[PDB]
Amino acid sequence: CIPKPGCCPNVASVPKLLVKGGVEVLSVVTGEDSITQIELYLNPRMGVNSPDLPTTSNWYTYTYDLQPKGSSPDQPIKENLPAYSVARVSLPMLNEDITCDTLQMWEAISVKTEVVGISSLINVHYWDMKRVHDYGAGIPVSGVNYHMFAIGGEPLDLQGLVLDYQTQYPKTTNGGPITIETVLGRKMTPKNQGLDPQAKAKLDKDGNYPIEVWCPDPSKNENSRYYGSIQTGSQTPTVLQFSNTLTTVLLDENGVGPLCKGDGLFISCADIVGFLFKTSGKMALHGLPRYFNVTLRKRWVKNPYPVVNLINSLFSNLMPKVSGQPMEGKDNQVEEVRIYEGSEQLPGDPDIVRFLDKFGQEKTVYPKPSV
Amino acid sequence: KNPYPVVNLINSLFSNLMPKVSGQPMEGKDNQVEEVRIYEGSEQLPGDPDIVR
Amino acid sequence: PKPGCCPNVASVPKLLVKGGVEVLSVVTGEDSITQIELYLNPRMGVNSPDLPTTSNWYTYTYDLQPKGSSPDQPIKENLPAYSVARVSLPMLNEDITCDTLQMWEAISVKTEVVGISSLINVHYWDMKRVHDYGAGIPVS
Amino acid sequence: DPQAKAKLDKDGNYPIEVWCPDPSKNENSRYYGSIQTGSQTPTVLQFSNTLTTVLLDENGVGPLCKGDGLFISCADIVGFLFKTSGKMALHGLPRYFNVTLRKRWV
Amino acid sequence: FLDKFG
Amino acid sequence: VLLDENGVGPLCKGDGLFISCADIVGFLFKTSGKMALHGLPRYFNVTLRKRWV
Ligand SMILES: [Ca+2]
Ligand SMILES: [Ca+2]
Repeated sequence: CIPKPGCCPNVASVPKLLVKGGVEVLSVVTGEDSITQIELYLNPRMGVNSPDLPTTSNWYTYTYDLQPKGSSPDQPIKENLPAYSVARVSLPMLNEDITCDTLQMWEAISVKTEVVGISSLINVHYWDMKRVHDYGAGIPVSGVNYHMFAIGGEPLDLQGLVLDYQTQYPKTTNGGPITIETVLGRKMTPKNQGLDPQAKAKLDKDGNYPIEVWCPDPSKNENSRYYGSIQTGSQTPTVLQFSNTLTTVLLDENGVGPLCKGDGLFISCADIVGFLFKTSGKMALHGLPRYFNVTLRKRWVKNPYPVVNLINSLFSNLMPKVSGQPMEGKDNQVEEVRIYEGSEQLPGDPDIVRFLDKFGQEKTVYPKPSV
Repeated sequence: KNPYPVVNLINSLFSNLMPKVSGQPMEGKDNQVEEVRIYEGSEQLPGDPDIVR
Repeated sequence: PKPGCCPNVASVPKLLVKGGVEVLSVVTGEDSITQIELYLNPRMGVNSPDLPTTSNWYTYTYDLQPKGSSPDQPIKENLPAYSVARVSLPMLNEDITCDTLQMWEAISVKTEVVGISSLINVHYWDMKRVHDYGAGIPVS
Repeated sequence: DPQAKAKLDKDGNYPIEVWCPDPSKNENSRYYGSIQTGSQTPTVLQFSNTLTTVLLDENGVGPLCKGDGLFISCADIVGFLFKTSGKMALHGLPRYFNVTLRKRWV
Repeated sequence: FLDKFG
Repeated sequence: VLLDENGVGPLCKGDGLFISCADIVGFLFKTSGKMALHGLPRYFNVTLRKRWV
């Protein structure tokens, strides 16, 4: 049975849609040629990081009043330290063909993102906004801007750089920001005003890595694609555009995107929109969330680490350790180690010494007077 | 039949291969995900793109 | 075995070694590709963090002012200068008698300014306010 | 003045107020530049690990490392630091470099 | 999900 | 590129090409409040060839 091709009109071939729903849907088993899109969002984290707090949630997506202290040193509080936002999406397991030593992982192709809530900035009538002049309207949200987002299969690799090492950031006490002092274990040295390779940290928590001190390390982030922007000014205007047609491609120069290690999609973003000028003259930053529509596909890969080496490397650590006399390292208790293979004609010197050159070829040592 | 891929399963034990973070709620009662779509193969074009089942 | 039975995976360049400057001593074949990730600190006249006293102003300059009377006698700390460096690369030719020699060629450079995210600090303890009771003036 | 030329010999000793890249003589090199004046004008910057810059010339050849050495030079001034007293001071930031190299026969 | 084994 | 729609550049008549330029960079705010313009030179690397006409 089949319909008449002439009697029946033809239509286009759009990609077939299997399912549309929430997070509980990713569990669906899909073929090797399937494609996944995830629409999600991240609220900003700028010191006031929770609306559930009964006392101080009036300033969610805001900071407390920013002021220079006036006397060294500086002691800023967490509520004045806006930090990056981050989240992880757990992806389902996939097949593997151990016979060919190849498995398959998720990769990201494209992300469709846009800053949400831009329309809310035209509110020039917040009851405490500083009038630009007498009998006038409010000073629109403007000034400093910082925008970045990062997509990768690993947590984003960061770099530490602070405008002044004299500042003393709050200590990490089971909560609170994490600063270079927390990573190194020492007070910040004036090297940190420049680039210090010692000051590096993976982005592991939300709202705990302030933007003032951390910046994306360009060296290590090879498995992540991050984009940035900034403008600094007293009351310079903020400009933003938005649409749902602009998409961004994440493939590299070699044709691969970020590979989700641990079947986890790592996302990080941060968007400052400007100041909130108050009648008191006091000032405070502000932010607003970000929209993400990451597209994912299935890519086959070859296991780089052969399983056998992992097995022994695993149980050895699990097996009870053995604290014997040192047999490796600086104080090894080993004197000679010889290695034989095959038969050769008898050489003259029985005290001969041979080794392998830096190029892997066989070499015979010519004896020399040891000083 | 072993339902679990061995390599993916064993790599979970290694830290650098399975990184974990304390990110925003993206799973459960407070999931910050609005929609998820799965595409496989091609079909004849449907009228409504926002199909309601 | 079983070539056709195995799935097909893409072909990417083969990573042969990864490490620090130590790697530059390593030789390699003719059709090789090397890639160097490095950095350079800014020399704003205050050019060393190790000095005892004046290092507090690293990556900065002393207070710039016009003298108000000719001539101008500026100190080095108000003269920001370029930042230069050279990296040593390994030799490529053991024989010179060969009609053709080979040298290192650079094709693409990936650059980025480090530490941009720090500029939002508008609360330096001595930073001038934009207005009374306001916040400090950002780096501009 | 053509007589006022020199080579970027050392670091922290060739001021920016005085020296500028001589366009005529920098043949085996590739340089890029930017500037903005203004007392309190905003500073804008962008960054990504996707922006690579091709160094090849119009004839299809890049810079050749004479003397088995790669020469790199950079300078980035970010802006002022308005102190409460009224004083003003410049500031700079480092740069990242990910040079890609190969072997050409000559 | 690998996260669920823990 | 100096070529026009017809793939023809400027023809150096009189066995010589002519160059003209002008670049101002801004004012010089003197302490007395007075002002004065300022300019910078230009480097030119004209590439040119022979054509039959
Ligand atoms: Ca790297
Ligand atoms: Ca020339």
